[PDB]
Amino acid sequence: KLPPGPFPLPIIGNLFQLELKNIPKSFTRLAQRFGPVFTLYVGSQRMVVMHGYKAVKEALLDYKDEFSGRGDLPAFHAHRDRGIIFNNGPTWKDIRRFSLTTLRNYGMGKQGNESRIQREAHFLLEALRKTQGQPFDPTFLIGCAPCNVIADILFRKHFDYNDEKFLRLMYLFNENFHLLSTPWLQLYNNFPSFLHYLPGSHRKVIKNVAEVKEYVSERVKEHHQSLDPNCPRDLTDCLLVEMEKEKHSAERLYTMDGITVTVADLFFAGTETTSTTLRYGLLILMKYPEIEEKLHEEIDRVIGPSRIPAIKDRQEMPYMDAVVHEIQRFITLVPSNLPHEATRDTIFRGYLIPKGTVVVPTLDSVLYDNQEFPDPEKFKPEHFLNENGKFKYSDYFKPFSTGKRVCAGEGLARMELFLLLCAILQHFNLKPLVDPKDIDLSPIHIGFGCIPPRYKLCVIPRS
Ligand code: HEM
Ligand SMILES: O=C(O)CCCCCCCn1ccnc1
Repeated sequence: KLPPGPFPLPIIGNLFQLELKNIPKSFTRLAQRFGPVFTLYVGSQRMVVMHGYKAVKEALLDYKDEFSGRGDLPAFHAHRDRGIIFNNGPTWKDIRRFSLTTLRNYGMGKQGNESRIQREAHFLLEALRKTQGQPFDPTFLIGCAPCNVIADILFRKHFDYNDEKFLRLMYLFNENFHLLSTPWLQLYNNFPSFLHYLPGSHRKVIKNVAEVKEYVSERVKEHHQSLDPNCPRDLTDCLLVEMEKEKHSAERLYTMDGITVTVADLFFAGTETTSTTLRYGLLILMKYPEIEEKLHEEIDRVIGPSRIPAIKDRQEMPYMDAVVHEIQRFITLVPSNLPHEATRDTIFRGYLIPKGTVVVPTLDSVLYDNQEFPDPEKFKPEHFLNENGKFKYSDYFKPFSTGKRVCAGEGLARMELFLLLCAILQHFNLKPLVDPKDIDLSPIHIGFGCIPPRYKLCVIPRS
């Protein structure tokens, strides 16, 4: 017996019960009608949506084994069943297992990411300085930092904030996230064979995915050409090393394609997600001026004017620590989560979930619990502060999801936001170009991710 659901039309299924512009909003209205677990047929496909903390958690942590599958995202067939993000493949477990070790290896003990992030701050602040308190779009300035840090681990490379290619990768990272959040792409996601060869912006999305693979494609070969196993420069090498080690083995768990993808997945997950979060925060901060002033006091007090931020200071900085969370909690960046598939026929609660069913654990439903985070719509740092002004942890804070497939880099991301935000304000004040009262923090698009509005701003030195 399948989970409860709406009746489905022939061919199109349950598409009338969905607003492509706000799929998440749609799930939520459905949750009311049918509760926490419900069945939906979108196009041909069958999916189950879990809404709410209790339900979403069970699936994620209780059927970690049962639900480790990954739904199909067509714009991304070019990466499918390869790399780590997109495989419902047998190669996923190990590639994921290994990439993590390597990702972790670089971050904790090579002095770590902190060293890496800290050095980037120097560049970031410089570029910001170069603006000289005049209005600019932060999209391609701010984002440089997340991308470079990522670049080092992956390719031990370091772009200048001005080379064309760098910006292009970025421009492409932005364009895809943007497109992936719009109505046409949502339909394409579920009616691909149908729509694929018609003109659409689905085509631009696909081209970029390719340009990005190709750029990453070459850098891998470049790595091979110069590859010294004895000393491995970066994540990409370690990947090579592993491949050669197992070459005369007949059945392969690494291919060049496989590495290029895996590297790509990390390249933009690693880049775009953080840049978007950073950009949203600056806008949020500009709306509530008083929250910024409060922050500013702690940094100066705790860290001083010059000393660069470092994580030892998080314990000592309760308002930042909270602000950093609430931004993640408030913006609900990947709301419908990233899709899961049921590995084997499974029973959830009382229901049967078939193999190949698409299981959705929806974060935005978790992060807006109106019981956990009262006035969930509102940005309040005191969501994460207790009455004594100290930080308060929440089991409900899952921007990165949880379980078997939890975002691969929950650490880099978190560390980046704090140190990076924490720097920005050490040294600058943010000035909006319009009255603060007039900002709209609502996302412009909602699909894969929730996309913030375009804005320009001025940053005013503090020296
Ligand atoms: C900006 C902060 C980020 C947020 C809020 C975020 C969010 C997420 C979410 C919700 C998932 C889905 C997990 C699931 O299906 O249950 C995911 C997966 C993933 N993330 Fe992130 N992400 C962020 C940044 C990053 C960064 C910096 C990296 C750098 C390596 C990264 C790499 C990955 C990868 C490879 C996956 C695939 C999960 C898998 O199936 O193994 N992400 N992320
Ligand atoms: O088309 C491209 O190549 C760029 C797409 C950018 C995707 C946003 C990352 C969401 N995410 C998922 C896991 N971590 C972040």
